[PDB]
This record gives sequence, structure tokens and C-alpha cells, in this order.
Amino acid sequence: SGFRKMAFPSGKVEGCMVQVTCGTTTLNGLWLDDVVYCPRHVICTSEDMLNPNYEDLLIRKSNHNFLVQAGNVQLRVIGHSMQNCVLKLKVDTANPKTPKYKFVRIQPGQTFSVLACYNGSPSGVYQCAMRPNFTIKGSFLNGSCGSVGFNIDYDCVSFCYMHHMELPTGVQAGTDLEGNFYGPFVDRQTAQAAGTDTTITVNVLAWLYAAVINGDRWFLNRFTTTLNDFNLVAMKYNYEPLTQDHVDILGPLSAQTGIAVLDMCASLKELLQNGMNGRTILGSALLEDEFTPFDVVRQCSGVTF
Amino acid sequence: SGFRKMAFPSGKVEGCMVQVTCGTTTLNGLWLDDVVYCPRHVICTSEDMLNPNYEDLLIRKSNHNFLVQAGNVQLRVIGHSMQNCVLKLKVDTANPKTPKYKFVRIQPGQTFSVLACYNGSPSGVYQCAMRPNFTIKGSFLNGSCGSVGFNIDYDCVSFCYMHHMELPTGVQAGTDLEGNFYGPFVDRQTAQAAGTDTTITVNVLAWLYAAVINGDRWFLNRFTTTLNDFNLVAMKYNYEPLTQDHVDILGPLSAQTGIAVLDMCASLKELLQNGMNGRTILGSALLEDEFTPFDVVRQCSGVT
Repeated sequence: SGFRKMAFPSGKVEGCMVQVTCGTTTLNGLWLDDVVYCPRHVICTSEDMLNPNYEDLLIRKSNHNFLVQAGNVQLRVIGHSMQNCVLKLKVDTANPKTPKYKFVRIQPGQTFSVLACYNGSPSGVYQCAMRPNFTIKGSFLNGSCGSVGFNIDYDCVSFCYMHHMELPTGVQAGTDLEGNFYGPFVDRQTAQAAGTDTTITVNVLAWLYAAVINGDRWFLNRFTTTLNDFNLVAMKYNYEPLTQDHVDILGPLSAQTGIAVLDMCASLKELLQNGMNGRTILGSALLEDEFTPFDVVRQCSGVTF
Repeated sequence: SGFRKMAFPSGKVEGCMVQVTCGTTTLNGLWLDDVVYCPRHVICTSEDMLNPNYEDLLIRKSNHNFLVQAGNVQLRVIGHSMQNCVLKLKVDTANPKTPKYKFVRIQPGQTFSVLACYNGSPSGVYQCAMRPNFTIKGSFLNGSCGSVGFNIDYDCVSFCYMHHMELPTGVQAGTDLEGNFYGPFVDRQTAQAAGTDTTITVNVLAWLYAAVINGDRWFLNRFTTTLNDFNLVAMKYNYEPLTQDHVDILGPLSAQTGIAVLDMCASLKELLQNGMNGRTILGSALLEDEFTPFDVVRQCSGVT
């Protein structure tokens, strides 16, 4: 028993992290086969970042402007190109540690592991959720850019995130590995509005089920509710509306615990309306929304890789 | 900016995890050089765990009774021995993925990363603290036994923990890599007293400094205090007494923030006495004590 925010083992990704330097700027790159992926803003100076014409800036750059380092080994850049907001640096050597991988665009409310790096060296690993407003509440200092997010499905590493920037509000924004930003954000140093950040309702419920499975059941009430009536209450507290798809996803957890989803919703309703009265659930004094139903199942069944 | 509970990259440890089987029992082992380390209770059945004579049980066993599997590769066991509560199985092949490593016995209140495994395969990774009462609040299912805890200092992996059991209270107990239990716990299925779990005061303070560094400053009051007077308040709320060594450790964070340690103590004093009034600090509604001062510095300076 016990329940923790848990990241995927990072070994397969560690072997793909490199250092990319262009001028003064140094950040992280992902080395898969004979290609290094990094944020395209590596080519910019602090001034350029205000209003960069990336096409024009990229034209001025040559292969020899890009210093790519894997540990102590220096890779030879034999070509460079731009796919949306990601730079693809072609190198002469294929990464022999390249794992079975895919690029996926993940949905808001889904989770992934982030391998935080600095100068191409892995620093740490932690589990993140893509917020409904397409930001991430991560931990990123200067030179953390190009650190990637991933899931591991059996043998396959599914890269889903690359960090590009911190917004003035102190949250992070990034792209998928095809270089399309999550949300409305762009890779320029201007004021960008993050939207209203709602709570991921389906995740909170999954966490409540995890609580029950681990013998934390104090919040279980006698009441039930309907989807409609629950969502009325959810809207008030800036919770994602709950759909039947969401209800369906929770089925396995419902079946394990013997607690119907709508009964759990009624428990959640009371917690939102009355608070926790200074109690905890799984050692937390607020409702956690960064565990998916699949995360809870994964942890409670003990799936390995 | 931003501040997260962060584990060390697990790659170097993943290459050392193996499956150890003895009879019906299967659990995890640590393969370093030509030696495999695992919990000695691998030799026990469910019945035996009530009151095991490990010496006697071990006598019945021979080298060939220990099945050691690394991925698909089966290792040949050429010797076995018992060191405290750990089994040391000598194998014919040195682990070619053996990193630079050390065995360390960590102090209560220090942190480490745990690589949770099942049947010798890595499942996940998370950051833990050794509680003052020598337990850990982890996440361990059946067959998670032998999963290890570690720190990484530049190139060197410092193994500090091996999981042995869950206590009836739902927390975990284990040993260092020489097989000595942290705290008073033993490897038998009996009721064992966990003891009062105090809060790691120096860690809470480090976290408060991290909060300030990330611009979360609402809890900063006008008051100050003394060590003695603070500790009087600490004792009341089951907080570890704060020492001058603790004060000294916080110096870099004090210097970065411009907030004297005793001023921070006074802020903490008010939070203990008045609560948080339903507010948060770094996205948490309670005081976090599983970040060391080193952890905070590591994250805020961006060490690899």
C-alpha cells in the first residue's frame, strides 16, 4: 500500500539528452536516430526574442554555428531545418541508445513524466499534468529549455512535450515533438494570456478511489447525485464538467472499490461545498488532480517496463 | 521558477535491478559487480514470516535454490551468505552496467529517490525522506521488496535503502545495503511500534526559503525569535528541535533571500500557532518537510 506521485523510469530518455549551443544560448536537445530536436529559439539572442523572424534568423545560421555535445562526445552537424517551433539538427552519427519511440500530441488533463536537464545532463524526474489551459506547473530554471515529457507504453517511449518557455505568471509552455505549441502560446518574449485554469475533475475522482483503495474512506458520504446536478456544483468551483466518457473511464476503479461513480461524485460535491475541515486525504490537505484513472490503476496493479 | 518534488534520474539504477526467486517467493535484487543483494526473507514462506530462524532456514538452501534473472539472462550463483538482514548472492558474471556506487547509512530527515520494481523490472521513481521515526511513507505492493533507495552525487550512485516490509500502520521499513534496519524494526511478521513521527523542522524552513525564492512571501511576518523560544513551540507541535548546525546549513538560503534564519523561524512559529487560514504555499495547504536544504539549493541552482 501507499500512494505517491510517481514518474516513469527515465533511463531510456537519459540516453537521448544532449547539449545544444548556438552563440551565448545553451539548452537541451533530444537525440533520436541521426536527428537532434530542440526549441528553435536557441538561434535567438535576448533582443531577438521580442519580435523574431525565425525564417530570416535561421537563414543567417550555418551548420558550424550549432555546437552539439553528448556527454564529452561532440556530434558533427551536417544539416539544419525548422518544423513549426522545433529545430531539427541532422548529425553524422545515429544515437545507438535510441529506444523504440513515438511522437504523440497528448490531451489536456493527461499526465506525463518530465526529465529536467541543464546543459544536456539529466538533473531530475517528476510527474506532470497538462493543465486544461495547456500550461504545465513544472520546475524549470535557465537552460532547462528542451527538456522533454514522455510516457512509456510497454516497450515504447511516447514523447509528448518539449519545454520552450516560462510565462510571466511563473508557469511553463511548450510544444509536442512536431513543434506545435500546446494552447495559444508562441515562442516570443511578449505578454501572453494563460486562460482560466480549471481543475481536472476526472483526475480528482480517480485520486479519491486511490484514497479508498489505500483505506482512506472518511469522505465517503451516504448521498448520491446526478451528472447534471454535480456539474452545476463543478462549474461554481472551476472544475471541468464531468462527461459520460469520464464516468466510463472510472468503471474499473468503481468495480474494484464497490463505489458507484455518482456516489463518489456526491462525496466530492460535499468536499467542494464544505471543504476538508483541516483533514487530509493521502497525506494532502487539498484535492489532487494530477493523477489520471490510468495512473491510479497502473500504481495499484504494479505495472512495470 | 516553479518548485516540484523531484527524483534523481533512475537510469544508472535500472541497469542493476534483477529478479531473485527462492521457492515460491520472488522479489527484487541489486546486481553490483559479481554480487546480488536482496532481502533475506526471500527464503521464507508466508508461515515462516511469523517467527523465522533465518540461520536454520538458510542452512536448507543451496546455491541452485536461488534463481537470479537479469532481463532474460540467467545468472549462475556460485556462493551465498547472510549479512545482517540482507542476502549476498555471488554470481559468475560481473554486471557490465555497474555504475560508480557507494553504500551509505543516511540520517533521519535526509531524502533519497526510490526506484519501485516488481519481478526485477522498474515500475516508477519518486522522492522520499527517512522519517525521524525511521519509517518511509512510500508506495510498495507485493513483490516490491528489494526495491532500493539512492542519491546521485555527480557520477556516483549512493545506495542508502532497501525495502523489506510494510508495517500494520501502512508505512514501510527497510535496511541499508549492509542489511541493518533503520529504526527498531525486524524482518518478522509481528506487531512493531513505529514511534511518534515528528516533523523535520530544518526541511520545512528550507521549503519556506524555496517559497520566498519563488515569490510566495505572504507568511513573512515582522517578528523574530530565539532558538530556545522557537524550540519550546516546536516541541508542542511535534517538530524536531532546531540546532545551530541546522541554522548553519540554511546559511546559503538565508544569504540569497536576505531573511535571517531566526526571522524565518518566527514566521514558522506563527504558521504553527495560527495555521495557514486555508491558504497555500507552493501549491500546498500544509507544511512540507521532505525537502532538505541541499534539495532546495540543488533545484534553485540547477545542478545536474
